[PDB]
Amino acid sequence: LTEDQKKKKKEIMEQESLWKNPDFKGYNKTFQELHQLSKTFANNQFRLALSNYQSGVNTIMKNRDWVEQYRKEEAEKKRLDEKWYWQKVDRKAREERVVYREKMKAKQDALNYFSKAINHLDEIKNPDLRERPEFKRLLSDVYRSWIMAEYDLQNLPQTIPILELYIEIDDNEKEYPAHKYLASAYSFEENMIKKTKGPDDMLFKYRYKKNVHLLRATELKYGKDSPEYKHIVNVIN
Amino acid sequence: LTEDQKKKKKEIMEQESLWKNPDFKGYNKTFQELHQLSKTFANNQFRLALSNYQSGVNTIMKNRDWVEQYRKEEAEKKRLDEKWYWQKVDRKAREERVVYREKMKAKQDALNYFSKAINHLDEIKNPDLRERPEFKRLLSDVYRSWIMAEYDLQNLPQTIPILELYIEIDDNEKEYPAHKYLASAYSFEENMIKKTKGPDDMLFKYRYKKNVHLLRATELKYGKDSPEYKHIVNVIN
Amino acid sequence: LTEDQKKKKKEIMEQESLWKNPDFKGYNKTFQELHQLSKTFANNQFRLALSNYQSGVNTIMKNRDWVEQYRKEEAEKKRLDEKWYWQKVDRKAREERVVYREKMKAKQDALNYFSKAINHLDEIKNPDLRERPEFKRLLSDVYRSWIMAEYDLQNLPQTIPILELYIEIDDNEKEYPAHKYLASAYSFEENMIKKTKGPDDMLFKYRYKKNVHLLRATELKYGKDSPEYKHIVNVIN
Amino acid sequence: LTEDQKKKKKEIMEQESLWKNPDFKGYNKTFQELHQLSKTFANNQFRLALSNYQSGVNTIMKNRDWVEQYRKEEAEKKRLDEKWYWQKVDRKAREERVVYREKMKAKQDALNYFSKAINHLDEIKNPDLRERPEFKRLLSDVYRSWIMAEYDLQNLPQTIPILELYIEIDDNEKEYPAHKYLASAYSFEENMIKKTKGPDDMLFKYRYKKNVHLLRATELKYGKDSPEYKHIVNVIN
Repeated sequence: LTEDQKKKKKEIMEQESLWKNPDFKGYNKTFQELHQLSKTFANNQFRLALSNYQSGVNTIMKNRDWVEQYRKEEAEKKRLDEKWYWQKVDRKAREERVVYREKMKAKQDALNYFSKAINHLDEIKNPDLRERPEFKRLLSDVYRSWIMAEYDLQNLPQTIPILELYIEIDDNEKEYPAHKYLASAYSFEENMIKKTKGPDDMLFKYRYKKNVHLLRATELKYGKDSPEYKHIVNVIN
Repeated sequence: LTEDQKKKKKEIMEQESLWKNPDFKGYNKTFQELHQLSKTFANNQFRLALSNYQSGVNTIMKNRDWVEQYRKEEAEKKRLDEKWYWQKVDRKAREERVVYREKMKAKQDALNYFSKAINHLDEIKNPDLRERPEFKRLLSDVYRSWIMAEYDLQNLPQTIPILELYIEIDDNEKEYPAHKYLASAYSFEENMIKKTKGPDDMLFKYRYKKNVHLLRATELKYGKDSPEYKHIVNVIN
Repeated sequence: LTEDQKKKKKEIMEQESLWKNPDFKGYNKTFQELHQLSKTFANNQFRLALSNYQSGVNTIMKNRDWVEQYRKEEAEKKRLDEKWYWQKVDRKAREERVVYREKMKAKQDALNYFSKAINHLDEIKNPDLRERPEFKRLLSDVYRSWIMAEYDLQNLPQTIPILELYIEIDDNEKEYPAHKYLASAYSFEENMIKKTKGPDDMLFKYRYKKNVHLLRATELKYGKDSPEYKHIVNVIN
Repeated sequence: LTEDQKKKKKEIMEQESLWKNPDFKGYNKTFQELHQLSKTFANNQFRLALSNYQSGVNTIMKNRDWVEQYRKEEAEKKRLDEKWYWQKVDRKAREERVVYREKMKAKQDALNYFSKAINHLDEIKNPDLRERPEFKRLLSDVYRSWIMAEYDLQNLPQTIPILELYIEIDDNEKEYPAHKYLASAYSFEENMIKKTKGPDDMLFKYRYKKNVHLLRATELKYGKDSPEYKHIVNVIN
């Protein structure tokens, strides 16, 4: 239990908290912090980027309520034409499709707002302003919400370019969850190549990039030359 | 409200009760009645057929308990690796497959016992004994449980020969549910032909047989020259 | 279907929407509107009252998430010591008490913030500022959230002074839900007097005030000299 | 792991299986065994006692289906008048009371049949016939179902005379669950005395009898001079 290992355990928990599924307490904390950063930044394009990012998260939060209400309404129905096991299976499959289609619509609306937030941050041309902690914090939040919205619906290939942009920001590369999700997203791509009998150069590329992020995630949370890091190094070597 | 129409409404309800999903009260009533009929019949092959039929229904009843217990056990688990919507969908799909596989195993065991019940009734060669009400009652119960087990798992083509044997017994042809299930089973076959671009002679045969049973089911529960019977006749004509 | 009757049906729906249980879409709409009114008002005490009101609603919204998460955690447990019906009853009664105690704690925190919002509005002494639409809108929202928090936990007597202050604001007296909840709250008090064999002057007072608000709620949504209004007048007369 | 300790672990599991909540597989096994014992016994009073015992268990089994169907029907209703937390609490409390009242009715009908089973066994006067394994097996099954029906509804004092009659039969005194339930039932009585400030002679009697059965249950499943038996002896000493 070194000063650095205690700092590690606390930091991994703080990083896991950062990547937590959105809820009310987290929404309130995020937007209270972002609105103060907007006041300190006093930049019109940042204000417009924040407004779009907030609308995008609001789309997600509204959809979370829609799904609970829809499931409640479906549970409260009497099913007179459900004598057979296959009928109840079919009905649950139709309900799951309605939920999936509404979540896809909410994700599309949310990504349109995130894309607009990015368009406003692209308008901040001054390199000194782009290096500001306020700028990097909002950019990280937009990308993280974007990655999570795609990941939730199993759009793992779509998360890869966003996660790669995210890890380039400040010290985001030291984030164990960013590496864990990147590793899984590359794994999905490797598996898609193996399943579709795709080209070997792509298989090896995806396998390599999965291993890079799997090794980095292990190193970050367990440390270099620990039983977890040494083990992953041995299988790859 | 004629003497015959009052007799019709009461009879359709009694027929719907006959085709009800198996529960404890129905099981107890069925086997108490069958065991008394076995005593009156005093025939060793009937006794052995009844024992196999009972074992087959017992398989079904035991499986009903297994499914409720399995669903209860699955609901009582903490899911630490279920952050994403697609993960919960996948997990529910795995649970539904375990349920489907166990129901298929119970159906196979139940049909093996029903087949053995039929083998023992086939050993009763004396034509006077085969015409006995006890014989026809057990034969109807075996076929009805067999049809229902297949129908529950969406094995509608498999129900067709069994339903056709069932309706030949005594006055079973006057049963609205037997015609309703036959009509749906022929409809499934017609739809399979249309979906697989099968031969026209089969399409027309299945369409015709669906219409025969749809018309008969309507005639039986609503009566000839009623607004329901006249309507179905017009669409077919 | 007169111009006024069409205006009535639309208005009752808008009033029912105003008194709807809090959800994310409603929270977002309320605080986006209140924050713009704060900008137009440009008053420091209004800003502080709005901040306290928002913290109070946030307490309620956070508690809604806490309850769903608690119920989920309780459902996901295996109960090895629950062989008997009375054990499952007792366990559900303990879960309901934990929920009730947490909701009472959240209500107490929310009412402390609403009380602080009212303290800041009490600091706005200028009679011209107290007559502003921004002032009356925030005051109505604070009282309505306060009434609803108390009503949710069955604190109906506590809602009476708040509902009476609420109906005095602008045209809030024309609100069918305000009269409906007042009528029920007075009914609870009348029933408490009858149950505790309380004094007749209190029984008659509560009965009268229940009737006043029951009659007003009927008049507002069905109109004067309609089959609903005429009926209530006849029973009271 | 001695020959006796392996015999102990297997036997405690067989005893726990004997006291398991009734389900279809257990019902089928019990009545198939009892009907064969009836054939070997060839006694008319035993046949009538078995018929009453079966009707009593059937009452219980039918009620298990009734409760699941009632809960299903209640879950499938839309509740338009359930805006408030207290309304949903009240509604669930009304549902629990309907379930409790139906279970009490089924228990009363089941105990009337068990009492009739006992009346028929009381008619078997020949001491040689009363010592028969068939007689003792049916008597144990009647008492065990009777105890369990009472225990399920928290009628623990009512179970005490039945458990005391049960443990007198053959080697039923070697049954760990019989002692465990007796200990809990005496504990309930001790707690009722402490709660109602009842007489000390009753408190000490119930405390003593609770300890007798708690010590015996420990001795039976863990063995004499084991860490579990030695411990319970020390607290009592």
